[PDB]
Amino acid sequence: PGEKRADLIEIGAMERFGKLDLPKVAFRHDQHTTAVTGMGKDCAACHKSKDGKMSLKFMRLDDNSAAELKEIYHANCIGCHTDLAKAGKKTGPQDGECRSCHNPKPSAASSWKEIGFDKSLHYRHVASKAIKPVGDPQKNCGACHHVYDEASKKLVWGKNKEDSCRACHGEKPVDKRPALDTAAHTACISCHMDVAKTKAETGPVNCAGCHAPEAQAKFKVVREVPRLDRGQPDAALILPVPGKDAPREMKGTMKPVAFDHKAHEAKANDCRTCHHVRIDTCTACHTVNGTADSKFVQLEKAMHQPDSMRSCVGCHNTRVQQPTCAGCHGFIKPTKSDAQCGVCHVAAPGFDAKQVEAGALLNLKAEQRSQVAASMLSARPQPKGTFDLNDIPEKVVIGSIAKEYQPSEFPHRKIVKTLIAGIGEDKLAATFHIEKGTLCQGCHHNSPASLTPPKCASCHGKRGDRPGLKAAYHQQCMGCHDRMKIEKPANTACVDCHKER
Ligand code: HEC
Ligand code: HEC
Ligand code: HEC
Ligand code: HEC
Ligand code: HEC
Ligand code: HEC
Ligand code: HEC
Ligand code: HEC
Ligand code: HEC
Ligand code: HEC
Ligand code: HEC
Ligand code: HEC
Ligand code: HEC
Ligand code: HEC
Repeated sequence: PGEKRADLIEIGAMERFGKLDLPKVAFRHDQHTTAVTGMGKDCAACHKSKDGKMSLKFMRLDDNSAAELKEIYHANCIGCHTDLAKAGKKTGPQDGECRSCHNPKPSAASSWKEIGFDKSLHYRHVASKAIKPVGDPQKNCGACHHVYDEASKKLVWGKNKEDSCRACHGEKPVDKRPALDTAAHTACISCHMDVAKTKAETGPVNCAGCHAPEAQAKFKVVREVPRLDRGQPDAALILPVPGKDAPREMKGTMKPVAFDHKAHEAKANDCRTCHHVRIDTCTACHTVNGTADSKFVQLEKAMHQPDSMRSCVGCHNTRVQQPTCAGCHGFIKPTKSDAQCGVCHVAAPGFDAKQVEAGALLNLKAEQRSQVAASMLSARPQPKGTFDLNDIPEKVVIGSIAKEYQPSEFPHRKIVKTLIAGIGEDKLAATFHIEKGTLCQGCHHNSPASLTPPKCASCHGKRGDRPGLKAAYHQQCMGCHDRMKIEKPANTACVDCHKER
C-alpha cells in the first residue's frame, strides 16, 4: 500500500503459453525510463525497432515461445541490474532475488487515468505548426487520421471521414486493426518523440505524463476553439429508418425531427459524447427495429433515454438539474404533452403524409435533408415567453389556514422575476416553455397554463395520494429553496415566512 503510480505494468506475457509457476512481475515504467535516461541511454535499451516502427514489446519483435520469453526477460532485466550493482549504482533485483521481481504483494497502488482529446486538446494539435499539412495546402488531419481504402489496399487519409480512434480500435486487436491501447501508444508517443527532437513544443512521453491526474491537471487549455471542419451538417433531419427486413411494426409513427447540429456542436465538449461508437447517423445502428450493431437498442431509446447523456431528453434532463431550473423541475411531473412531443416532432414542409409513407424523406440526399431541416428549424414558433408580470399579484397573502402563525406574506412577482432572471438566455427553457404560463406551472402544477390559477386548497387538504395543505406549502416552498440553494429564508426559521401570533 505505497504511493499511487500511473506507470504500472504487470509482466505476464508468458501466461499465453500456459500456467505460470511464479507471480507476474510488477514493473514501474517511468521509474525505469528515468533511470535509463540518466544512464545516458533511451528507449532502444529495451525496445527493438522494425522499419522505423518501435516495438512496444520488451527486447523482441514477436513472442516466439515460452522459453524464448523467459530467456529474453531474465537475460535483459537482470543483465542491466547486475551491471548497475557492479558499479555501486542504484539498481533492481538481482539474480537470486526471485520474489523481488515475482512479487505477489507489490506495494504501489494505481493512480492511472484514461486520457482523451478535449475540444481544446484536439485544437492544440490541429493548430500546431509542428504538425505539417499532408494531402492539402492547409489541413493536417491526414497526419493522424485514416480510413482503410478498399481500392488502395492501404490506409489513406479519408477526407471528411475522421473519427475517434475508439471508433475502429477497440479492446483487442481485430484483424489488422491494433487495439486502442496499441494504436495510441504507437501513434501519439512516436510523434511526440519526433517533435521533441526538433525542440518545439511537444506532448508527453512518460506514462504519468499522459495517465496521471496531476499531469492532466497541468495540460494547457485553449478556450477560443473554432468549429471543427469535418463537413458535418448544420441542420439534421433525423428519420425513423425502419431497418433491413424490419416488419411493418417498425415503420415511422411520429413526425420527423429537425436538429440544430451547429448549435449543439458548440455546446458539447466533443463529438464522441453523442457519436459514441461512430460518427454516422444514429440510424445506421439505432433503426426503429434495432440492429446487432446497436445491441438492439431501438431508435426511441437512443433519443429519449432519461438518464443517458447520449439521448436528447437524457442530456436535456441533466441541464434541468442545475440549481437554476431544479426549483421547478425537481417538483413537477412531466405532462408528456402532445404539444411537448411537438417541440422536436415537427412536420416536414414540402412532403405531406402521403409521400412520407413510401420514403420521400428517407431517400433524400444529405444536402436535401439539410434544407428540409433548415426549414423546420427557422419555422418553429417564436419563443412564447410569459405573461406580463404586472398581470400577476405582486405579493400574495397565504392565510387560509393561519392558526399557530400569522398569514404568510409571499413575494409572488419578485420570485417569478428572479426565476426568469436565473434562466435568462437558456435555449432549452426558451423553446420548451411552450406556453405563456408554463413557467407558472412551476408551482401551479396539474392545471392549465393560465393567468388565473386555482388555489392550492382547491386540491390539497380535505384519497391519500397528495399532501394536506400545510405539508404541500412546506414541501413546495422549502423544496425549491433547497434545490436552488436559496439560504434566503432558512427552512429552519419558522418566523421568516410567517410571524408568531
Ligand atoms: C526481475 C529482474 C526478475 C528476477 C530477479 C527473476 N525473474 Fe523470473 N521472470 C521475470 C520476468 C519479467 C518474467 C516473464 C514473466 C511472465 O509471466 O511473462 C520471468 C519469468 C519467469 C518464469 C516463467 C514464468 C512463470 O512460470 O511464472 C519463471 C519460472 C521464473 N521467471 C523464475 C525465476 C526464478 C526462479 C528466479 C530466481 C532465481 C527469477 N525468476 C528471477 C523477471 C525476473
Ligand atoms: C527497459 C528498462 C525499458 C525502457 C528503457 C523503455 N521501456 Fe517501454 N516497456 C518496457 C517493458 C518491460 C514493457 C512491457 C511489455 C513487455 O514486453 O514486457 C514496456 C512497454 C511499453 C509500452 C506499453 C505500455 C502498456 O500498455 O502497458 C509503451 C507505450 C512503451 N513501453 C514505451 C516506451 C518508450 C516511449 C520508451 C523510451 C522513452 C520506453 N518504453 C523505454 C521496458 C522499457
Ligand atoms: C537498465 C537498463 C535496466 C533494465 C533493462 C531493467 N531495469 Fe529494473 N531497475 C533498474 C534500475 C536503475 C532500478 C532502480 C530504480 C530506482 O530508482 O531505484 C530498477 C528497479 C527495478 C525493480 C524494483 C522497483 C522498486 O519497487 O524499487 C524491479 C521490480 C525491476 N527493476 C524489474 C525489472 C524488470 C522486470 C526488467 C525487465 C523487463 C527490468 N527491471 C529491466 C534498471 C533496469
Ligand atoms: C499519451 C501520449 C500516452 C502515453 C505517454 C502513454 N499512454 Fe497509455 N494510453 C494512452 C491512450 C490514448 C490509451 C487508450 C485509452 C485511453 O486512455 O484513451 C492508453 C491506454 C493504456 C492502457 C489501457 C488498458 C485498458 O484497459 O484499456 C494502459 C494499461 C496504458 N495505456 C499504460 C501506459 C503505460 C504503462 C505507459 C508508459 C510506458 C503509457 N500508457 C504511455 C496514452 C498514453
Ligand atoms: C493528431 C495530432 C490529430 C490531428 C492532426 C487531427 N486529429 Fe482528429 N483526433 C485525433 C485523436 C487522437 C482523436 C481521438 C479523441 C479521443 O479522445 O478519442 C481525434 C478525434 C477526432 C474526431 C472525433 C471527435 C471526438 O469526439 O473525439 C474528429 C471528428 C476529428 N478528430 C477530426 C479531425 C479533423 C477534421 C482534423 C483536421 C483539421 C483533425 N481531426 C486533426 C487526432 C488528430
Ligand atoms: C476507422 C475508420 C479508423 C479510425 C477512426 C482510426 N483508424 Fe487506425 N486503422 C484502421 C484500420 C482499418 C487499420 C489497419 C490497416 C490495415 O493494415 O489493414 C488501422 C491501423 C492503425 C495502426 C496500425 C499501424 C500503422 O501502420 O499505422 C495504427 C497505429 C492506427 N491505426 C492508429 C490510429 C489512431 C491513433 C487513430 C485515431 C486518431 C486511428 N487509428 C483511427 C482504421 C481506423
Ligand atoms: C504528431 C503528429 C502527434 C500525434 C500523433 C499526437 N500528438 Fe500530442 N502533441 C503533438 C504536438 C506537436 C504537441 C504540442 C502542442 C502545442 O501545445 O503546441 C502535442 C501536445 C500534446 C499534449 C499536451 C501536453 C501538455 O500541454 O503538457 C497532450 C496531452 C498530447 N499531445 C497527447 C497526445 C495523445 C494522447 C495522442 C494520441 C491519442 C497524441 N497526443 C497524438 C503531437 C502529436
Ligand atoms: C427532442 C428532445 C424530442 C422530444 C421532446 C421527443 N422526441 Fe421522440 N424522437 C426524437 C428524435 C430525434 C427521434 C428520431 C427521429 C424520428 O423522428 O424517429 C425520435 C423518435 C421517436 C420515436 C421512434 C420513431 C417512431 O416511432 O416514429 C418515437 C416512438 C417517438 N419519438 C415518440 C415520442 C413521443 C411519444 C414523445 C413525447 C412524449 C417524444 N417522442 C418526444 C426526439 C424527441
Ligand atoms: C450531440 C449533441 C451531438 C454532437 C456533440 C455532435 N453530433 Fe453529429 N449528429 C448528432 C445527431 C443527433 C445527428 C443526426 C443523426 C441522424 O441519425 O440523422 C448527427 C449527425 C451528424 C453527421 C451526419 C451523419 C449522416 O447523416 O451521414 C455528421 C457527419 C456528424 N454528425 C458529425 C459530427 C461531428 C464531426 C461532431 C463534432 C465536431 C458532431 N457530429 C457532434 C449528434 C451530435
Ligand atoms: C452503431 C454503430 C451505433 C451508432 C451509429 C450509434 N450508437 Fe448508440 N448504441 C450502440 C451500442 C453498441 C449501444 C449499447 C452499448 C453502448 O454503447 O452503451 C447503444 C446504445 C445507445 C443508447 C442507450 C442508452 C444507454 O444505456 O447509454 C443511447 C441513448 C444511444 N445509443 C444513443 C445514440 C445516439 C444519439 C447516436 C447518434 C449520434 C448513436 N447512439 C449512435 C451503437 C450505436
Ligand atoms: C419554474 C418557474 C421553471 C423554471 C425555473 C424552469 N422551468 Fe422548465 N418547465 C417548467 C414547467 C412547468 C414545464 C412543463 C413540464 C411538462 O412536462 O410539460 C417546463 C418544461 C421544460 C422542458 C420540457 C419537458 C422536460 O424535459 O421536462 C424543458 C426541456 C425545460 N423546461 C427546460 C428548462 C431549463 C433548462 C431550465 C433552466 C434554465 C428551466 N426549464 C427552468 C417550469 C420551469
Ligand atoms: C412558485 C414559485 C410560483 C410561481 C413561479 C408562480 N406562482 Fe402564482 N402563486 C404561488 C403560490 C404558492 C400562490 C398562493 C396560492 C394559494 O393557494 O395559497 C400563488 C398565487 C397566485 C394567484 C392568486 C391565487 C388566488 O387566490 O387565486 C395567481 C392569480 C397566480 N398565483 C398566478 C400566477 C401566474 C400567472 C404565474 C406565472 C407567471 C405564477 N402565479 C407564478 C406560487 C407561484
Ligand atoms: C389540482 C388541480 C391541484 C392543484 C391546484 C395543486 N395541486 Fe399539488 N398535487 C395535486 C396532485 C394530483 C398531486 C400528486 C401528483 C403530482 O402531480 O405530483 C400533487 C402533488 C403535490 C405535492 C407533492 C409532490 C411530490 O413529489 O410528492 C406538493 C408539495 C404539492 N402538490 C403542492 C401544491 C401547492 C403548493 C399547490 C399550490 C400552488 C398545489 N400543489 C396545487 C393536485 C393539485
Ligand atoms: C417558508 C419557506 C416557510 C417556512 C420557513 C416555514 N413555513 Fe410554515 N408554512 C408556510 C406557508 C406558506 C404556510 C401556509 C400559511 C397559511 O396560513 O396559509 C405554512 C403553514 C404552517 C402551519 C399551518 C398554519 C398555521 O398554523 O398558522 C404551521 C403550524 C407551520 N407552518 C409551522 C412551521 C414551522 C414550525 C416552521 C419552522 C420550523 C415553518 N412553518 C417554516 C411556509 C413556511
